[PDB]
Amino acid sequence: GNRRIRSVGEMAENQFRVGLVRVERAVKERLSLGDLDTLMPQDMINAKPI
DNA sequence: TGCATCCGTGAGTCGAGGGTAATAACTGCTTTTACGAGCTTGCGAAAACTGTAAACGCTTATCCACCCGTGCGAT
Repeated sequence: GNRRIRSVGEMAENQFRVGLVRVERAVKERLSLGDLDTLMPQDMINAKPI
């Protein structure tokens, strides 16, 4: 009752939040630096770290 | 004199299957290094040709002694 089972769909979800933190670095470092009246969301979002 | 932080230990053969990925600038300007191009020597081959002591087969000049050109003889 003190030990718990963590299967594939949970361990793949913990590893998807780790990749999404790398979005929270590069987005907050783009909304202050980058242009405003031109920037689409496809431009700022990377695909490699996630 | 404990008390608290710290350094250093932890069996052996095999085995299977393999190697990663986040993100980073543009410009003009000047010096160095490579790549292909075109010669210059030179070096190993091909194809001819002028010096010597044997160089493949083959004639003679000799000498001489087996044999016998013949004759005549042996019982």
